[PDB]
Amino acid sequence: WELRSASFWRAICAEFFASLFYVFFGLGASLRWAGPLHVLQVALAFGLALATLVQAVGHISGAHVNPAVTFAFLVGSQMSLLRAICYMVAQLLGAVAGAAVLYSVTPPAVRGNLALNTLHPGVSVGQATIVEIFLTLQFVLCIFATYDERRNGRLGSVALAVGFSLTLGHLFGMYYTGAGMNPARSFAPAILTRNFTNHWVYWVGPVIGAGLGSLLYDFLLFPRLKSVSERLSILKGSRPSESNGQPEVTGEPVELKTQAL
Amino acid sequence: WELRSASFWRAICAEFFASLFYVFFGLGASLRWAGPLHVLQVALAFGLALATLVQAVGHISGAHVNPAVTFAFLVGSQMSLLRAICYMVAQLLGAVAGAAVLYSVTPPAVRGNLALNTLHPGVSVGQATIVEIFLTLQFVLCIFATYDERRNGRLGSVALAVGFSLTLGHLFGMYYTGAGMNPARSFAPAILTRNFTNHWVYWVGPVIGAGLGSLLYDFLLFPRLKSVSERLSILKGSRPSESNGQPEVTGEPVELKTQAL
Amino acid sequence: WELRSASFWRAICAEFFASLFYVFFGLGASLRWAGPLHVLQVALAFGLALATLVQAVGHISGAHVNPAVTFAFLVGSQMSLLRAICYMVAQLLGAVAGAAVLYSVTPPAVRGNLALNTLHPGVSVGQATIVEIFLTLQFVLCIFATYDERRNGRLGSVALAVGFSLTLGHLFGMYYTGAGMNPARSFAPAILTRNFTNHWVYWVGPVIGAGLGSLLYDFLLFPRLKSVSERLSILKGSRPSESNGQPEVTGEPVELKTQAL
Amino acid sequence: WELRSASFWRAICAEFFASLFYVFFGLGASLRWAGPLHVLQVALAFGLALATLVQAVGHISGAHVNPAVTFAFLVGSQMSLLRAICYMVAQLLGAVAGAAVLYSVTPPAVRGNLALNTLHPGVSVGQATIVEIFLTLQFVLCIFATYDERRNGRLGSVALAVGFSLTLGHLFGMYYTGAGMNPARSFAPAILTRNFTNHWVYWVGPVIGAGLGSLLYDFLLFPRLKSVSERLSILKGSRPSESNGQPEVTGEPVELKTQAL
Repeated sequence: WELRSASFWRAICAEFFASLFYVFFGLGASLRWAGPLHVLQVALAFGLALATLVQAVGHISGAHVNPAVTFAFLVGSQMSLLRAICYMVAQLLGAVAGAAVLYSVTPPAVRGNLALNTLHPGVSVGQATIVEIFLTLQFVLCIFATYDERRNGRLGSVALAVGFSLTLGHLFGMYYTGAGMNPARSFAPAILTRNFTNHWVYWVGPVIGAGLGSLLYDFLLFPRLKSVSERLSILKGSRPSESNGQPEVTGEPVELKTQAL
Repeated sequence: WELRSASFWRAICAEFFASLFYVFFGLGASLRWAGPLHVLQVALAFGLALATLVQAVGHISGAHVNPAVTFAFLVGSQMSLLRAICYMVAQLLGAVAGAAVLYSVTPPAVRGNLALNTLHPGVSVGQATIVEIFLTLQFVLCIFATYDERRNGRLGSVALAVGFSLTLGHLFGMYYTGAGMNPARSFAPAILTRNFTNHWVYWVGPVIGAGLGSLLYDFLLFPRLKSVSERLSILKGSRPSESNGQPEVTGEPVELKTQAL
Repeated sequence: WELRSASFWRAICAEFFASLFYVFFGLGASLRWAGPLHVLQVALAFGLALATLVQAVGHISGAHVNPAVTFAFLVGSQMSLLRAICYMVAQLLGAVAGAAVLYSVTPPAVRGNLALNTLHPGVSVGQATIVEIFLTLQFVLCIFATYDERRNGRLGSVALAVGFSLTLGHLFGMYYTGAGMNPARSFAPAILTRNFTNHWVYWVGPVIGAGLGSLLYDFLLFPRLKSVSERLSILKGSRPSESNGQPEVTGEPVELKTQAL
Repeated sequence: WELRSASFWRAICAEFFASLFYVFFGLGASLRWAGPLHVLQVALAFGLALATLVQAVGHISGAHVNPAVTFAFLVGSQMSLLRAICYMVAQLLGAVAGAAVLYSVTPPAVRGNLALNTLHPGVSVGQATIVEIFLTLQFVLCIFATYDERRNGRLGSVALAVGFSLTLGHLFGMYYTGAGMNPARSFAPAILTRNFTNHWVYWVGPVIGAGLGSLLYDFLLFPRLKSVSERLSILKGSRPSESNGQPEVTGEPVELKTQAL
């Protein structure tokens, strides 16, 4: 995108529709009460909603459908600061819309608080934030590892892997925090029910967890060594042509710094 | 099929048997009452019935086993108007038979209304139609994306993806409309119980949803640009030989229109 | 096997251990009462036991672990009459052992009738046999289609496909017949509890269903055309060397019959 | 590792974090009571936790996250005595930490005994040990078969296969022993609750089962013939350079023993 990338705006639309669908189906399947089979069912719904959407638009935008996941990819230097923000914008509006459309087609009484992420009475906000961190951490770690082109021919469906990771996060987390693992998914129910009690947990946990996962993977487990050069050349895009010059100032690592950053 | 395509009639048989099996097992596993674990179980049964059948005959006919899905592929210009109708005919008779055979081997009292798709009292037919649309939309979107030859080597089983998409549709939709997502599957229980109350919902929602999914994908997310030429040459078949002429009137894009449509 | 096939006896051992494990875990997870979540759990246990075993020994023996499945492969002309019988022998003793070892480590009271396949009071033995036929039919059809080397690169795990097919059979069938789909699995509980009431259903249904699936696939859906020559040369083995002769009586389709069957 | 293997210490970190996550999520999802849906949920949680972690770090360390599994690979001669011990050390501390972090963020009353593996009153410790053996045996067998580079292109995700094998172990075993299948996972709850009643079962069963699986596979089902030479050269590492000599004492199988072990 400094020339004819409709395959940037298609991805933005992907993230928008996938987030609407993700939230619409995730929240919709969470309406009511109950954890025994309630948890299993909601865990599977979110997991399968993600696996479905990652198959649907994973090849088009990477299927982030999650600000925390996009953030993970930003600090991981795999997308530009521009795409990230557009992705999150699309995801936030996408979620709100799905939550909206969900509200419009769902009978009251069943609506409840639209599956608003909520902490368990006996769980402090600090504990809940650590939980949300671990949930998103294993989640992002699974995303990075499975999206990683440098590995496996025995991966199977990465869409399912990621989805089942989300399911795992719910199977464990719902009892604690209803499992947010996704700012956008927590936001949607929040802004429509005018209730931001403890909402900070659902942005901070996933974001930190997402950051730790990106870190844990890229800077330790399976390093994806990138020089500050490429890193910066990533959160800004524009690569690698357009410049002027027949031989062009580009060559010979002679300590002359780098012939411009 | 203007010469020796038994691999058109084999596919028709595939769609017929798969629809019988699909409906037979889906309806059969839905007999009774209950949603908590009822939903999880029925959602999985349909999902696994589809994943099973898509593995079984997906390579033979594409495993549509769903008029709405076939319709999706028609407006998507991936099959002829002839195949589509034959597919739907096979699917409708296939479903009815499965529902029939199901009735014949199932004890009354347990038969109920043969898992007839039904709306929830607090859900208007308009809301129910929007639900059925979203259900089929994410469903078809998953089918198009996963069937798309232009993508992934990390897809895993597309049969499972599609099946789990169907499961997702049920995990969410059953509470609202019992989740139709398939005219044929709704039809079968309908024509055998002589009850078409709200049946319009189960044809309109999936069909519109299927149409929106085909559109959303082909004309936006991952465009499959086809000229009106090929499009029309698709819903009619007959390609590309038989014509007469040594050099044959075929060549030079000189604005002469197209040397016949 | 008319020279140094330890890779025939390894497969026999595979079928023996897999059947012991299959029955041991399937029956073990079925002990108790309950269908709501009972069915879901037992359906998954068998399905995952199979998917596990098909991954474990599928490359070694094809992981039949089921007389009906082996029978399916026999009439399908994919194995010799010798292997089939040895397979079934291994599977029958394998099952009995697993059921045995299961009994030995399971507390009474919980033992019940060792998950003996049983018909539902309101289900006639004729209806139950048709159910068992459809269960095994979709099952075998999934096995043939997924084992078929002539297809898909988007199959994902065929072990899971097959396993989930088994799960589907249970999700539907357990309420009717407890879902046998496997003579050996029905036999084991039978011979150890000295109860063969309706046992005929559990041999006849799967066998006929297995036969119909093999047929439905090979002689209709995706034909695997084999001349009576190869067919017979299959249920007898011994191919294709050993004969004597420099030019050897083998050649020229001149209607001379076939230079010996 | 007698030169610059950070890709030995990265794997150790992998095993450490994966074990923390594995135990953290497995134990966390097991807190409470109930088996009907309790079992299904806990079986899935562990299974999906493993499938997730095997995707996450399977390409980095083989994702053992289980002393018994590592032991299996040791006697299977696929890792050095050095790696094995470091792996188990990382797994044991990893588990304890996860159990620790779990305790710190979980409300009391819900903490119980931190999902300590426990035998069923009517199950003798001898029976329980045989159960744990079969659980780990089918588990390890699935791991060996699916990790085996010498097979399948239809494997799908080996991470899911392995995970579902673990789920199967739980679906069956939880009623008997709560299903340990992993010393580290049993240890963590044990050392933090100061309760080692019957703990011997949870080391002995998996270890023996793991040993039998490694054996059953490597020395029978699909032999991986290795000469005592390579075997020993494996549990010690250091291969194959560093030696001195232009032609070097290496060659001609003339019965001279082997030119040094």
